[PDB]
Amino acid sequence: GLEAVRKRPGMYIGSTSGEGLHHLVWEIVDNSIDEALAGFAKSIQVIIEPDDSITVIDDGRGIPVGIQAKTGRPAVETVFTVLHGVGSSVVNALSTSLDVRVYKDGKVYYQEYRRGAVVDDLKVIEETDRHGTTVHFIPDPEIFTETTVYDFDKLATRVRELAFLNRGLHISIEDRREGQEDKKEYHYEGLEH
Ligand SMILES: CCc1[nH]c2nc(Sc3cnc4c(c3)N(O)C=CC4)nc(N3CC[C@@H](N)C3)c2c1Cl
Repeated sequence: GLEAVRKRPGMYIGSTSGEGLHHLVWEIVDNSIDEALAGFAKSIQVIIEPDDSITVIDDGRGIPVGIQAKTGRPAVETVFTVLHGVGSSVVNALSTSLDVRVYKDGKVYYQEYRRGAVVDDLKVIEETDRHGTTVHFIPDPEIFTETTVYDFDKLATRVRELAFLNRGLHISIEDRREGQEDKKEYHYEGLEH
């Protein structure tokens, strides 16, 4: 399974250089874009955290949390743990840690993984009035041996392109790193223009 991804990351993300590091962001963001395409997500936030980890927040329906007959596991766990808009488990495998929060039906469902391995069963941790999915991951320096430092301009350039290609979407990029905090928000208008 995912152990193959950790041993041959070049086959899954193309490169283990800075290019692969940035590719991880797109693998998660693309899933949020798919949920905007489905018609449910209206806004996506991408955040470079102070430690060069990444948080992606959308306001779509939330990844399904029900048990699948086929697997006996919650659908959300399978998304992150089974190799397959199909790249989430690759990002998981190539991260020291990934945590997912699903905001759905008034509850927050939470699961975390370490180098792709499940920490604990999906659990309800809070109540909520919002809906959507939040994925946070810390890229693995064992994999990304050249650099684990994000390029805000590189991310922002593509976020702007994604806003344009998905006209109507609100999408932002935020840098929370020391001495360089910044945020750019993009939204191209539809027929309301
Ligand atoms: C924050 C990133 C994100 N947001 C996400 N939001 C959703 S929301 C969603 C998607 N598909 C369905 C549903 C929600 N629901 O509620 C019912 C049937 C299908 N799904 C997700 N999945 C499901 C399959 C894969 N594309 C990743 C994601 C992912 Cl990953």
